[PDB]
Amino acid sequence: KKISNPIIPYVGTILGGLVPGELIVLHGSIPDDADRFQVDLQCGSSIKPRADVAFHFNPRFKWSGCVVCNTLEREKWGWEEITYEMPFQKGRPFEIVIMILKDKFQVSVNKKHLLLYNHRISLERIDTLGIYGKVQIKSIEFVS
Ligand SMILES: CC(=O)N[C@H]1[C@H]([C@H](O)[C@H](O)CO)O[C@@](O[C@H]2[C@@H](O)[C@@H](CO)O[C@@H](O[C@H]3[C@H](O)[C@@H](O)[C@@H](O)O[C@@H]3CO)[C@@H]2O)(C(=O)O)C[C@@H]1O
Repeated sequence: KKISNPIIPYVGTILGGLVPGELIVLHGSIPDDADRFQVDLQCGSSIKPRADVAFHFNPRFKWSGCVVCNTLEREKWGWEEITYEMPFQKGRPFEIVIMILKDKFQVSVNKKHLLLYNHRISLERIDTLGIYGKVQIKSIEFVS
């Protein structure tokens, strides 16, 4: 389903899960005082024990800024993949597009390539989208 101005923190089921070729399109904005936010593609929404996170996409505004990606499995974070770019800007709107491929997620921000991330958890296990932190979201759309 298309989601408009969701409640942040957002935790919602992804109807039909994800398949290769599909896009997750997020329109949102960053508050003036943001420190970080994250978009998590999860297996369920359990809090204790904490739901596995197949893909954690985590922009951090400190210093020059970076984006940390990782996977949480059995309540433990794996090895981080850090992209030392920061396309997000405080006080500004953004578009994130996550392209789902057989081997990787490919992420663009504001129609510019940002990063690739190899799957660590099988794609079919993802059933939940989580968005947390200092971020506002105008819309979430899943494109077939
Ligand atoms: C209640 C709360 O604050 N939850 C946040 C958690 C916890 O603080 C954390 O799990 C410890 O209890 O962390 C979230 O942020 C983590 C996540 O971005 C992962 C991704 O790899 O990195 C963690 O920080 C790393 C850091 O990047 C490393 O350099 C190293 O120093 O270790 C730390 C800790 O592992 C983040 O804490 C989370 O989702 O787990 C955000 C939560 O709001």
